This record gives sequence, C-alpha cells and structure tokens, in this order.
Amino acid sequence: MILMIDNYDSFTYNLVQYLGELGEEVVVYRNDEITIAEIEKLKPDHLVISPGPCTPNEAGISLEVIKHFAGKIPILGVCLGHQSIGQAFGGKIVRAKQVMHGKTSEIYHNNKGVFKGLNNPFEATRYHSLVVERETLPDCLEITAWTETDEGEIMGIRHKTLPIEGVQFHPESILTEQGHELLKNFLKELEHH
Repeated sequence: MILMIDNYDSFTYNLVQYLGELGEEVVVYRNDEITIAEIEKLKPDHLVISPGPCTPNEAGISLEVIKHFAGKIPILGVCLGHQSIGQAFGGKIVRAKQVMHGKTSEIYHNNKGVFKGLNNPFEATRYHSLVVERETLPDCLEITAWTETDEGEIMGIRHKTLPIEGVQFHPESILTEQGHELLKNFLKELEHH
C-alpha cells in the first residue's frame, strides 16, 4: 500500500489512476489530515510526498514525516516533496540561476536510483520553483539528475544509504512512458533492516 501526502492537487488524480493499473492501493492525505502515529498504524509500504502547488516556496512540507520515516519506509518526493527531502537532510533551498522559459526540460542523469535504465536524457515538464543548492549539498545526498540548459540545476537527489529520492520536475512527467518506468523503479525499493 502507498500513502500519498498532497495538498488536494490537480495532478493527484492521474497518479492515483496509474498506480491502480500497477495493482497498488493508494490512500491520500493532506499533511494536516493524518499524524505520524496514524501513518505507523496503517503500515504503508511506500510514501509519496507530493504536496503543491508546485511554485517557488520557501516552506518545507511534511518535514517531520520525512525525518521520522527515513529508514523505515521508502520515500519519493515530487512537487514540493523534492525540496522538502533536501531540507530534511540539511540541504538549502535557493532561487535558481535563471528563470526558466517554456514548460519542458531535458533531464540528464547518471542511471542511479529511480533513473536506473531510463532514456538519457529524460524529457519532462517543469514548474517554477526554488532549487536544491548544489554547492552546499549534504554529504548524505547524491545528485541523480540535472539540467544542462542555463548553467544547470539539480533535478533529482537520493539518499546515499536510505531509499529516499526526490525529483524536481512537474508530477505530470510521471505519466509519460519513461515516467512510468521511473515510478516502477521507486516501487521496487525496500527499506533495509
């Protein structure tokens, strides 16, 4: 079972529908609607932290959830859950070097984590946002994906020893055919003992 934390976002329906086609059951909450205690009682197999709107925003969402379940349950962060993962492990959220033009990006990657075996580059759509700062990235985080256009930005992070990954692109990118493979990769991950 997948527990998904969003903010009643427009993209959530499409992700829920595809996850059922993979034979996964999903339960959706806003951050105020379930506690750490009740998440533990439900014993989900995966957490997806994807609260929006996906806009420039200094706030970190579900920070206590991410810190508490790090090393208990695999975590995928999308929309603001990507920057929240970065913050939860000591990263800094900063404004990007350039304002992005258009809606699409080529996302290059090092075949690690959820990008394992994906076409390089990964074609995705984007939103305006702050970004994880490369120069101060915590030692326990590794960059898995990035753009080359502008002077480039981090587009994917993963914890070096725990099944926790964040991706910066718009959640609708998960519904492409290569996005389908990215999500499948996440669902393979299991927490260590």
